[PDB]
Amino acid sequence: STAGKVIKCKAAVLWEEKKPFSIEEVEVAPPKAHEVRIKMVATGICRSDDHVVSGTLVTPLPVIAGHEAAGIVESIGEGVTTVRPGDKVIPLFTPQCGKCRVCKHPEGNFCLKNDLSMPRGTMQDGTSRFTCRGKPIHHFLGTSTFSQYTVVDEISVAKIDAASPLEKVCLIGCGFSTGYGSAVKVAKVTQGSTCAVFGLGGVGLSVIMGCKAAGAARIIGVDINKDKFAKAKEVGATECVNPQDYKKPIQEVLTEMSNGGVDFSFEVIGRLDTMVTALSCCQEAYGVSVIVGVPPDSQNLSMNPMLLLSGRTWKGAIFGGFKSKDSVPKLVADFMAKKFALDPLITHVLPFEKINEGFDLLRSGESIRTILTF
Amino acid sequence: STAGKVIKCKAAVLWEEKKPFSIEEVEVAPPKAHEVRIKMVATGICRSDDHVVSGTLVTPLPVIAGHEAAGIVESIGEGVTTVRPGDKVIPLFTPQCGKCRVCKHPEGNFCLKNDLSMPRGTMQDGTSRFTCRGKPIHHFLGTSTFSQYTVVDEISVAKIDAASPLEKVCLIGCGFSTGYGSAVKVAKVTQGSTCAVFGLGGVGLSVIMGCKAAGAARIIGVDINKDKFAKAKEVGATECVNPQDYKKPIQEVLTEMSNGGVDFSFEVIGRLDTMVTALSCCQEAYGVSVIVGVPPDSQNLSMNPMLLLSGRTWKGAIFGGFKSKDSVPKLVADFMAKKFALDPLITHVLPFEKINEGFDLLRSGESIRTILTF
Ligand SMILES: NC(=O)C1=CN([C@@H]2O[C@H](COP(=O)(O)OP(=O)(O)OC[C@H]3O[C@@H](n4cnc5c(N)ncnc54)[C@H](O)[C@@H]3O)[C@@H](O)[C@H]2O)C=CC1
Ligand SMILES: NC(=O)C1=CN([C@@H]2O[C@H](COP(=O)(O)OP(=O)(O)OC[C@H]3O[C@@H](n4cnc5c(N)ncnc54)[C@H](O)[C@@H]3O)[C@@H](O)[C@H]2O)C=CC1
Ligand SMILES: CCCCC[C@H](C)NC=O
Ligand SMILES: CCCCC[C@H](C)NC=O
Ligand SMILES: [Zn+2]
Ligand SMILES: [Zn+2]
Ligand SMILES: [Zn+2]
Ligand SMILES: [Zn+2]
Repeated sequence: STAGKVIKCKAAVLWEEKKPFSIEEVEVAPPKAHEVRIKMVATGICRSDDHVVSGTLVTPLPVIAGHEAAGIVESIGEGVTTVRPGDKVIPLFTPQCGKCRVCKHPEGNFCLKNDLSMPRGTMQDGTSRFTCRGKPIHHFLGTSTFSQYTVVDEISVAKIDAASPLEKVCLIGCGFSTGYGSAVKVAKVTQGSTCAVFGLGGVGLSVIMGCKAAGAARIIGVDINKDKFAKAKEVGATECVNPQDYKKPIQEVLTEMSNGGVDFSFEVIGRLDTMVTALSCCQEAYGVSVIVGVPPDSQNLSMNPMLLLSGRTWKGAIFGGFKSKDSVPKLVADFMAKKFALDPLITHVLPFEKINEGFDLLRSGESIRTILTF
Repeated sequence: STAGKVIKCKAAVLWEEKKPFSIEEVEVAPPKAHEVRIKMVATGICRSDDHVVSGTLVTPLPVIAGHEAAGIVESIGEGVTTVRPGDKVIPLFTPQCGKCRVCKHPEGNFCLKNDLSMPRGTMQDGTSRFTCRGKPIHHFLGTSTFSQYTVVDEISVAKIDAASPLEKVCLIGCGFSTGYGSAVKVAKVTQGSTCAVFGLGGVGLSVIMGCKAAGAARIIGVDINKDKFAKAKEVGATECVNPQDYKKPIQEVLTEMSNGGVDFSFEVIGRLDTMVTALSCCQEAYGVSVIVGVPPDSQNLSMNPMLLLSGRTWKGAIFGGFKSKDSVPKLVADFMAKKFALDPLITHVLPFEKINEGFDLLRSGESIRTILTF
């Protein structure tokens, strides 16, 4: 009944850096050509949403953030062919156009239509579907899931299994897939290897799950919050280390523990110093280090290139290297077939209107993923 | 007739940084257990030897430098099994002990017995076989080929074909194998790809040869010395670019020429700034950049890790990634079957006694490889 009409609903608007989210009455325009309007069912709180608040990640304000979500298609614009009203969907913060050089490459996933590299905070057409008191509100990563309803470009949504539990599979929209893919697809962890994972939040726990799936023999978790260690061990870490416990740098500790360096390391925090530490702790001749965490805007790291000359490989990726529209439905099917677990990532469930409590939980160190429900 | 005896012979001794080599009489001890004494036939002048003179590359002085060479075994110490007197050999600046975790790894080649990481300038046993003016003189990379005779550990020498032309195949001891392998083994250049090669000296020309062998569609040579371009095109470059000809930074120029970034880039100079430029010019989602050049001692580069987070891979390697003792004889056999060419690398030939003129030819830009004959 709402098709082709403006919807008035609630959304969490970020008006200013370093402020709480403000629950506002917003107007959500109907979808234009090749757009899809989605009724939200569940959305996770990811550290990257917090990075918008903290100024770590720069995107145009005011904004409706949120990017890790699942919902049901309310309506489709002209020319949409990949979803229909009533379909369960996951919005894709990294699109898959299918036509750019990256989409056509076997390995590449950072589609050229992304809004990550040079954020505009709009739909593909350069406009917004959201107003608050007549003021346009920016989109975030072409998703904007902290709203009862959102509009996304067709290249930024995937149809998923009709029977999937949206309150769990929302994590496939970001954290789970990112960490898991970073292990299994980007690093290509090998059986019997030794892995070190820096950061034991939702993404890092998903890296651990991927290293375990890949058959790693040792998975060393590293975090300054020792409260994170029990869950890390539950999902496959063989050992955990707190850098604060040592009188020496942790790269030296990990090199000694691993008898000369790890096979694979992962930076899953977003600090420059830990990126260099994680590179250094992999074995100098054949080690691989993958950057997953997102650091503060515009800051360069300093490193000695001899770390690379000896033979190390250093790489990064977005969304675990997964081609998003192809991969999301397959990951949901794998979940439904019991190939991996999502419940270990979910520590809190709150109604949407308690969004700020959810962020307070993340910032305090107490949660992994809070799922917001509608 | 010299077996078991100290040999008095000529060598090029480097007493101090930023001074000419001194050709003078040295004493060369006989080989101890598991060591091999070699009569030099030919040695190339590699930019790395110049780096030792300049202080870019730190190694203990005084020293007998030289590491790209071929010769004939004069005598063997007790226990040597892999070469015999009269065998043609190439000394290996990267050893292959066969026993350490790196040697056992399928992809590693930076054997833990190397003298590169923390140079001592000795034999494996921590002593020197060279005396000059009554003083011990350091070895260089376990090779020291700027001498009529040298002594090397058995793990630092490979037996080659008895019919090998030593005045050509000395380049398999460093520059050819390094560049070729950086393309074919480390980057794994693919058929139909676009490559950019920064630096068109002997190593960069060898990278081009490897890219061409791998079936690259486009190979863009980059050098500030346009006199290098003609030879780069002869060996496979499809285009050459001089950064000094352009108002834009060369990474922008290359990204444009390649319709969004190259598949593979190679830094084959030894400058921090070109390492970051080369990384930048590869395609942000799936590009690979390999560091080959050696930059000034102890200096760090500065870079933005967003360059990696989008999907780039950055790596480096010593000796083209080749496991040295296994690979060198096979490369020589391939050269004898005319699978690649060395003559394009050899621009000048001089007697050993004219070593300082050879270094002048390199420093002035005029040469690729000068081969010194004994
Ligand atoms: N590359 C990509 O596609 C994606 C990247 N991200 C990024 O991944 C990172 C992790 O995200 P979440 O797991 O949601 O975050 P999180 O905040 O839940 O987890 C980070 C962990 O790092 C630990 N930590 C913080 N400082 C540390 C230090 N100095 N040393 C050791 N441990 C430290 C924390 O205690 C925490 O447990 C964030 O930077 C986020 O923006 C997240 C998803 C997608
Ligand atoms: N990784 C390894 O195992 C090995 C590394 N090396 C290193 O590889 C590098 C190259 O060695 P060679 O080919 O013998 O040296 P080379 O000096 O003959 O060639 C370097 C080229 O770079 C060009 N160049 C200088 N500054 C430039 C700039 N700003 N932009 C563009 N081009 C520039 C020069 O004009 C020259 O043609 C050296 O740093 C050497 O130490 C060499 C062999 C082994
Ligand atoms: C402004 C770009 C931010 C992208 C953040 C991260 C890669 N995505 C999801 O957490
Ligand atoms: C003291 C370490 C120098 C290594 C130099 C380079 C990798 N080898 C030959 O050119
Ligand atoms: Zn695309
Ligand atoms: Zn996220
Ligand atoms: Zn060399
Ligand atoms: Zn070894």
